[PDB]
Amino acid sequence: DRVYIHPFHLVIHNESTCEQLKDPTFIPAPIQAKTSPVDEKALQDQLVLVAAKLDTEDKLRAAMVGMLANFLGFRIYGMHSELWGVVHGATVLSPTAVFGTLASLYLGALDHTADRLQAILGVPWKDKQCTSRLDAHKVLSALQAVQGLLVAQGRADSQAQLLLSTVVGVFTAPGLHLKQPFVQGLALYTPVVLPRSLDFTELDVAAEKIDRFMQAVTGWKTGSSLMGASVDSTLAFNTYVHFQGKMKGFSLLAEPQEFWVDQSTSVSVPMLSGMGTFQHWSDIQDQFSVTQVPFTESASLLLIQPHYASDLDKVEGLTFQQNSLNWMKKLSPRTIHLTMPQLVLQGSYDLQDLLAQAELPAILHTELNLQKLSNDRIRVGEVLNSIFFELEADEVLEVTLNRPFLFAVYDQSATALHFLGRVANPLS
Repeated sequence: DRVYIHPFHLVIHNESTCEQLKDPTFIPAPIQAKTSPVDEKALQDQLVLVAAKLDTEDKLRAAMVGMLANFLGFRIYGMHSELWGVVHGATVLSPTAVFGTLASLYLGALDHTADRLQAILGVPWKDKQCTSRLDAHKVLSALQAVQGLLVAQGRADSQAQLLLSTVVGVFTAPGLHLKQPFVQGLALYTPVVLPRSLDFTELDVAAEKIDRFMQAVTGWKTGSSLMGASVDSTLAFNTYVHFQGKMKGFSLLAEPQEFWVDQSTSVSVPMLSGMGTFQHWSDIQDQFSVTQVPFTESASLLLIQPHYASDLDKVEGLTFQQNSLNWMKKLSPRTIHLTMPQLVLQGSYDLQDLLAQAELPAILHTELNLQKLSNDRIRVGEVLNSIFFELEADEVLEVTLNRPFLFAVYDQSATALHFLGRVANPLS
């Protein structure tokens, strides 16, 4: 039947798919076993290929999971007193990644675990039929679509250069047998999946093995020491995402400028500077200014500066809600000279912490049923999201971000927030 309880009909199973009625397993090679580094340029070529053969229906599904990811992102802010206390390193977040990580857990979940994970993703069910449940395959492929759509815009635009890499590291205990169809499912989300076996009895060394392995294979830094891992841990599900967006007609100024973290304190920071006609709007009631700088026609960097420095947290509350996507319309063109810090940010967080008030720890530790992932004993050490975020260089209103500000990168193709962030200090 047609769906009414939610407007997300394209992400659930259908009649043919549902009620279809002895699963190959394997031990991933040891982490030390030498692997080829990821060819990012070859990965970017794969993602454009995904996007360039998306039918109309597939395009709508991409926009749908974009919306769901966004909503979860806003839920995650609404449930935290100090959200950024959880995030190690730079204060950046990825709704798309977080949604993909939960969707990957759901992929290998059953019974009450699956129900609770589907609940957090934010798509309910009106009965315990098969057709009311989430189609992980459609969700995971749809998330690769929004990645594809973003990077394809970058190619089509002669000026712009967008780059988005997502790699998943599934690290298991020695002897833990992974199910083949689970790995087959992750491959829908991203082409770079790295299942490797790893001894967790020495967490101090295990962390170094991962950091070295991930740094060798990617070339990015992480520094995630499995802070909340135990000796009984037999699984670490880590998502590493890299973003690099070229700023149209911006130059890196040779001389630095002062960035005011406090009323009293400043810090010397390298700054980007650029002229152009950008979308701008002042909210006089709530007291903040939004400035949009396009990467492409449909993908942009939103820059929210509060009118007063003390209202940052207050204005952040107005940024991270459903309303924020309404004021995309209230923008209008302005000739602007923007000056903002060169952002080269690395941050990481555990979802277990992010979604503590949605009782994700309870789901992943009490009465766990991840039998679609593995029949062995699964005890989750960390569910990590590592983010590496770069902004590189190539009458009139002077916009200057020499004090704390919020940012987001948004793609209208799939109506998706790839990154929400906050810059209290542009270095560390």
